Amino acid sequence: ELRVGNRYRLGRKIGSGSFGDIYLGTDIAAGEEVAIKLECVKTKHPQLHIESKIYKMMQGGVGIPTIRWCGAEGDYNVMVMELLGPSLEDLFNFCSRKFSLKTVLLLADQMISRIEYIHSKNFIHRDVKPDNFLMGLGKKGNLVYIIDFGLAKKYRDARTHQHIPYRENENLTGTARYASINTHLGIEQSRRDDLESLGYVLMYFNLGSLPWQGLKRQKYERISEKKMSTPIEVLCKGYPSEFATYLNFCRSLRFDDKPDYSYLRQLFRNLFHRQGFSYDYVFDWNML
Repeated sequence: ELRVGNRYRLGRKIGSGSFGDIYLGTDIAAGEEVAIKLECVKTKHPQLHIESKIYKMMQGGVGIPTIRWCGAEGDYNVMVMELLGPSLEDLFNFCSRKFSLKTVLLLADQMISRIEYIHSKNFIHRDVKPDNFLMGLGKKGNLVYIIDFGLAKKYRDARTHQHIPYRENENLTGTARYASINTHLGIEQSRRDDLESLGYVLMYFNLGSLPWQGLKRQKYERISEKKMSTPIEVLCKGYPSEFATYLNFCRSLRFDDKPDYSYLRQLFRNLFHRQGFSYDYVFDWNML
């Protein structure tokens, strides 16, 4: 009877993340299903324990899943996590690659806040993308959660807020489709880069696709050439100027700058209200 420590029965694979696979679990002790992350202990650079400490620093924030680091069982490090609902990439597909402007702005408000909270606890996420935001369950079905801290990194000192130095970091960490221009140029990531990636995620929702998507490491330069050759004003054309304004404000932030989260939220909130929408948490998937 294959269980993690007498408590959660292990089920089928339900996803991949950074640095391991995710499996379904059943808490016979409570009554809920859980997600179970497993990492093969045979590596010189194990990551699961580290990732679960970041989760522990983020507990109590809105939209942060609760986890439980259960240590090593033979060949695997185990971390039990709150099972949430579908990812935004999943919901985008239910909705046939179309989100209403209201839904995008409903998401923008929450995704900006999630990123702000992470930054408040001194980490940058480094892989902002639609698969790493999931809707909650039940009474939390209106709530956007952020997940996967396996590429996350401390960007400032916890007691003195000394920001990490500006330096060339030459590993592309994260998905290339949403990577900031600073990352394509080999610069260490900071808070500005999480938000620029959110800017691309938003326009991806609006367009259904990005101009650097289906491009035939050669492909990684192809994306970066195309991403830099494509001015912001062309990428966001035929959509409210606020998306262009968002993206320009992210690219113009200084490396160590504390982003103005209220400003970005207010761009979208004011456009939201001018269209007459109400923050009622009725997304496109709430009308089937």
